[PDB]
Amino acid sequence: KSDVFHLGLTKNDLQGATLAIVPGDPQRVEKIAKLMDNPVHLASHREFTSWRAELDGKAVIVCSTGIGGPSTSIAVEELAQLGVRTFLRIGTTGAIQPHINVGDVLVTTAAVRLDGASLHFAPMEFPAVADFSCTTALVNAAKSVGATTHIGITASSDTFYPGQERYDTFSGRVVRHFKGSMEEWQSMGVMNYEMESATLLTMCASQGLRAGMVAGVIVNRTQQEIPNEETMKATESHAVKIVVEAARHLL
Amino acid sequence: KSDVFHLGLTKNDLQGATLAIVPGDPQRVEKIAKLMDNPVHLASHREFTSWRAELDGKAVIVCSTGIGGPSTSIAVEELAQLGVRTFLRIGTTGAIQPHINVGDVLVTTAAVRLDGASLHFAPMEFPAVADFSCTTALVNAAKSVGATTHIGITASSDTFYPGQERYDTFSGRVVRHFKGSMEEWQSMGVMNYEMESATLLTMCASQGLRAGMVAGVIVNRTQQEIPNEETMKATESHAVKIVVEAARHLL
Amino acid sequence: KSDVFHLGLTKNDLQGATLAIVPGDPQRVEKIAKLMDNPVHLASHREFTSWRAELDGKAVIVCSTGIGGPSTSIAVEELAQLGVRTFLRIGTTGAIQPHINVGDVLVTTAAVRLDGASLHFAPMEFPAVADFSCTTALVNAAKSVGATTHIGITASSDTFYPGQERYDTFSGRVVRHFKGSMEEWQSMGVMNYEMESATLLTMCASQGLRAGMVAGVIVNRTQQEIPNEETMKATESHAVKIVVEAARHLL
Amino acid sequence: KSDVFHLGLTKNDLQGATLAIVPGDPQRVEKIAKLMDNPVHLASHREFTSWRAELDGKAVIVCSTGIGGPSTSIAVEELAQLGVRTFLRIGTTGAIQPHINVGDVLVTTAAVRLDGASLHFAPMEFPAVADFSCTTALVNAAKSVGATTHIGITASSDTFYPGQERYDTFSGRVVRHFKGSMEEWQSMGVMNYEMESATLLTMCASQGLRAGMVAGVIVNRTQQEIPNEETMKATESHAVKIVVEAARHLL
Amino acid sequence: KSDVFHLGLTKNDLQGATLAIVPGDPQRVEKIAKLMDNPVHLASHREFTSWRAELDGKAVIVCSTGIGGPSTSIAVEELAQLGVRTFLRIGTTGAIQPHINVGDVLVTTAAVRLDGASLHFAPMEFPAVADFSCTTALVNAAKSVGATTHIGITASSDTFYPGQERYDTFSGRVVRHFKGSMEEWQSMGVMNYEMESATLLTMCASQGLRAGMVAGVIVNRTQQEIPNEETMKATESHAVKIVVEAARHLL
Amino acid sequence: KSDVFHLGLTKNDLQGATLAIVPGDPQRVEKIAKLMDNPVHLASHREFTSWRAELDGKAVIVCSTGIGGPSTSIAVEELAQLGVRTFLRIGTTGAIQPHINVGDVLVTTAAVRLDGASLHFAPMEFPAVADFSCTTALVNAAKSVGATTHIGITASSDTFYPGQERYDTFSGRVVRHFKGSMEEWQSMGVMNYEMESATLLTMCASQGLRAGMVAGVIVNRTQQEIPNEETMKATESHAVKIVVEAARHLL
Ligand code: NA
Ligand code: NA
Ligand code: NA
Repeated sequence: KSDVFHLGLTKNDLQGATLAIVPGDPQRVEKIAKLMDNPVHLASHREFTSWRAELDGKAVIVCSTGIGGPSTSIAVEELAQLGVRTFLRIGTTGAIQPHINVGDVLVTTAAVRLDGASLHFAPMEFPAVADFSCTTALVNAAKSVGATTHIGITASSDTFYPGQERYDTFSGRVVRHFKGSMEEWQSMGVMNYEMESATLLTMCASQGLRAGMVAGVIVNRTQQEIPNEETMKATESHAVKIVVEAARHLL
Repeated sequence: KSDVFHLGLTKNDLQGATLAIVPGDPQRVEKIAKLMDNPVHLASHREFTSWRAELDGKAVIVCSTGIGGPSTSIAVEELAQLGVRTFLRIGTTGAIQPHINVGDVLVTTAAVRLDGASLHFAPMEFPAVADFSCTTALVNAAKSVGATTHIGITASSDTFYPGQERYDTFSGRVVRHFKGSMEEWQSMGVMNYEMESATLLTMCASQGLRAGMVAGVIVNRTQQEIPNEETMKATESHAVKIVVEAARHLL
Repeated sequence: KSDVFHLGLTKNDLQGATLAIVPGDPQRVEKIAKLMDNPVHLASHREFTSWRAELDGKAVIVCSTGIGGPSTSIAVEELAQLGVRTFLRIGTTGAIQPHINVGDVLVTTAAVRLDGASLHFAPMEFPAVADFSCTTALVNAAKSVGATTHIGITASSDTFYPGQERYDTFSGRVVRHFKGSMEEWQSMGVMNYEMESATLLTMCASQGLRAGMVAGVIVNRTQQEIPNEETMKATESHAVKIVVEAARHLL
Repeated sequence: KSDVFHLGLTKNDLQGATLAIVPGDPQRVEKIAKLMDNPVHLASHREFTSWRAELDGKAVIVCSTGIGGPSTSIAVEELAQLGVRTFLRIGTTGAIQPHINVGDVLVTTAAVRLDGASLHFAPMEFPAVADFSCTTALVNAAKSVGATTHIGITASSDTFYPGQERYDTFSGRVVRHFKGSMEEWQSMGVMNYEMESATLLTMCASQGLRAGMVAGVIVNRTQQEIPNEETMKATESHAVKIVVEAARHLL
Repeated sequence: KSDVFHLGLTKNDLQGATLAIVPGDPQRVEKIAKLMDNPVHLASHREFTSWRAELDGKAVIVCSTGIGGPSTSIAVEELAQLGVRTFLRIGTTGAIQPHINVGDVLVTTAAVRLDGASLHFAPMEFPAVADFSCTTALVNAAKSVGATTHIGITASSDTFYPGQERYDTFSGRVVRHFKGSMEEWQSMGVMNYEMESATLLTMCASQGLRAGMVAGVIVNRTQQEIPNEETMKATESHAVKIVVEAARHLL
Repeated sequence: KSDVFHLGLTKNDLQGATLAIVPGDPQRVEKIAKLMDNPVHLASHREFTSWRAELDGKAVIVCSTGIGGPSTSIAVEELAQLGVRTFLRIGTTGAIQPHINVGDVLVTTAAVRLDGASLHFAPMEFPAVADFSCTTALVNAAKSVGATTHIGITASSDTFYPGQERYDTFSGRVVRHFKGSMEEWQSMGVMNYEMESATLLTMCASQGLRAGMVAGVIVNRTQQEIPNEETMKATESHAVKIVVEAARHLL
């Protein structure tokens, strides 16, 4: 029935699309697609929800990755088999630097590889670096909408707790090599934690594919406030506008 | 609001459940729950679909993990915060040993850690070993229903493609350290590949939680046939019967 | 003269034995063999003392390994060349968990690989896991004699000091990566330290051989008492009875 | 006496300079400085030759690093202590990709860390990534002068010979882990080999300093010609023009 | 009771000895001691047989280590607690270089660390280097008795079989990282394989103790002959003469 | 023009020299050469300044290496291609042990490999050990001039700051794995820090070349005094006299 093992998609479903916008949450896919022209639901299998839309007369696919490098690596590989050559990740994120504020935009140049899947594509010495054209388009798009933008390194963790040094957990334990790790990243100028960029960027950079990542800040762990639903929604829309505007320049 | 960050659940949702059956696919959760009494949909957030049911008068939770260690680690942590102390994984898998046949059942004693998330809980030297009571219950459940059972080691990979040495891919490339790795695992008596057990077993064994894993064989890489959809579903149902029967003896 | 390089044994010496009981101390071999029928000294070369005996009419070999993975690996390989397929380690051990008491029995499901020899058989990601049939027989045997039994993970160290974080030593120094390591293992639920299981279990699990391990607790490092010779002898005999009873079910 | 241990410079020597152009060869520093206004020799200590010049009315420093990460790390640290916040490396290089031609220009987004000094600033997981403003300035400068430009990843090696898989050597030997490594990098889209960028980029990105790198192609390993001395000098001058032009936009 | 946990010795047993000759085989200790004055049996516990003797009027101890780093580490620590500051290892070995002949003598300057126990004392970067006074004494002793001597590096392996690339074994398997390793060592000028020097040398060099090692060649892997038992014994005696003569100059 | 890529030397320039004295500083080369007969400047390219001189009627080359393993590895390789088989490093160094005084001489038996270039010749397990004949000649030469000599291990770092745990720096930061590292080395008996020996010794020991290293102590970090220029010059000359005297015995 399907041309790929997981996504439940055919080559025909994409209608010639060579660019994908890849959020983490399957529920965010519809919201992104409906910003563009003629949006249509393609398929929903497991954590992979896909919509097609049109941007300046060209087909674009929006496809969820799920949380983490493993599911991300499946989505990227199978979209590549369906003709996608450019991948733009859109997210919402915390920040770990005092100068980054809620509502700010982060463009990731490269990731600290605290994942496992990146290693299935390149050894650790290989940089988890974003594509220059993608990063440039994201920076320009953020500037065009008047965003407060920070450009730099993101720590990409296979866990959303220990790996991000969270202690309000079931065991309250963080393994030795991750204990004190957040302070290390902070001292090295790392902007934030997320969970997919190390895999996404390493995979694409070693596979002849283009990848970039943008994210809107919803919380800062050095000045931690409970996020407001109104502000989070606005920040999400702000970041989505940027990723779509960047995509217009990468078609 | 929910009591946890990702699962969209409250403590009350579980109604006292301390055991979880944890498949990968959100769309497979309902079918497992309906083997038991009073199956009820709890939540569907991102790749995490959860249903409550009753087994021998005791509340049990069935919750999907999504694909890979990262999302699995989130599901296990948040279920633990909601009172789950026992985790049984059920899946379907491809075998890498000639003596294992399609329709056979695999009980995993421990995993080869080809993931990243396990390292966030214990250093590599720590064994990704299953809980003995869980393993025993699974073995007993398998032999009680007349299964052909293999007990042993599973290779647990952060990728579906290069980490399992698949070459029919976009790039056709497999990185040096994974090239020839399948033959290595075969030579050491490893039964199969899957994508979540290294994280699940390492996390639970180091956090005072009990975990086990069972899987039905749908393909054998050494004598590779295209699986019949009917046979796949039958083997899936067979493995699900075993995981539920095992759960009865762990309550 | 001999069929093997180290053990000083011939195929004929074993009289068809396919199961070995493997203690560490050459002096313990006679005591174990004499619990069974028709015991006879076979050979004593270096740290390798071997006796043959009969269990339910079947020949069984008891052979010392010496201290550590290297000598253990030699004993296992050369016994395998002499037809041994099942190896049961019997020991006396300390414990590092408050709930484990002197006189209790520990059955090891898998080992933390703090050795070097295991790596000569499999990379670190491979689990140092015991054979399920062997572990099952040991657990059943312990239950049959009314033992207080703990089942779980053992830390297996190439040293009996630094690697076990002992400071009352010549230098009083423990290298950085082992400093604070005991607390790490304790927090992860590890039962005890010993010095051979990482090699034994990794080697057997990767070589198509069956291995299990049982040990009697003589000291607890969280509530450390000087052991009494009377109690140590009783605990040794208690554990030996278990390993022989388990062996009866694995012939 | 000097204000620093190796460079033989005082704070006053820089006359307010906060940007450095950092070539490898001490004997190449003068030629770069004389592109700009009022070029003056500052010091020549060991492999560190430094000249001051003025670019658009702002003092700039040109300082050699010597060959390799170790001497580079000294130059960067001591220049930082003297007020330098931006570091632009200029070099000439051999390409390892068929599409890259002699006379082409390479802008490095990030480096494969085949060095040792980068590890003294950040663990291997940290990306050896260039500063985005620096990279942008270099790309813009390259296209402004009509260069044929390639943007991407560079392999940065602690050796000229075995680490770059050269076999026409004294021993003719290349150690196992580097044997076949060039093919690996080529398969991942790595552009070229050089010897300083892993250290330079990792150090700067983790120390709150900005760094970029540009290089002129003098040979291609896949279509290897003996370079013409005239062409080498012309390509060198072309790359130097680009680094200086980029510097104008970073002041 | 004894003053140490394993050796079964008291401080008084050594009668002031501060130098130990440490062979592997317990059954070889007596023969070494009887080269010297008033040889007396001290203890035989597990693989640790110890004899006292007098050399030029000074008490010396000969104590077996057993096979491998783990038991060696125990013997060295406990002898150190009993006042031993100098450790000289004597063994017999197989060479891996064409120019080294049966009956030749090898003095080890340092070891390739293919063991686990050395890591319990120093990280891998630390050299497994012999004490210069010990090495000098051994070299001088060798040339004083008309030996054909080779001075250099020894590969020290935690296994006799796979770690030394032996394939005539039960499984016939050698794990990937050790497959082809012998050729690697040969290419780097490594003289031979043995099983204890990495632990012995690393431990002593990091604990303020002096260590050296000498061995007689009984076989050459590149020109492999079955050793004659007479020749083996003669070469053993020759090496023992050298270790004792060296000891005279270290008192 | 030149027979090698970097040094700017021909085979004829060396006039049959097979021994090189290799200081770090290009400015020190003239001073060393002029201690011998008929000194002549050969070439000066980048950090590589070379002089030829005559010692007991035999040609010897003095050639600078620059700072660090990478430039050292180039100098050693290209000198080897020009017929040099013996390399003697001469330096001035700090010390990290309380018993070592300013003006003392250090002879290095082996290095702690805190570099990157050594790995391009041998894996980490391989010892960075000096040649016995070279070390012997240096020790004898130091004794002949009445030096206070310490013989042992040197920590060889790719950086002159962080890697040597210096905090009076631009960032004041030392990466986690180097934080507290100096105390570790001190506790293990390491004499001093320098920056070239790990590469030099590993490279030579694995390439069939002979290498030794001697250095004069100018500062002690446990009792840190500002060095006097008079004393530093005397110590430099003292060490140079030793390296030349040692060279006389290695021709
Ligand atoms: Na997922
Ligand atoms: Na240099
Ligand atoms: Na032993």
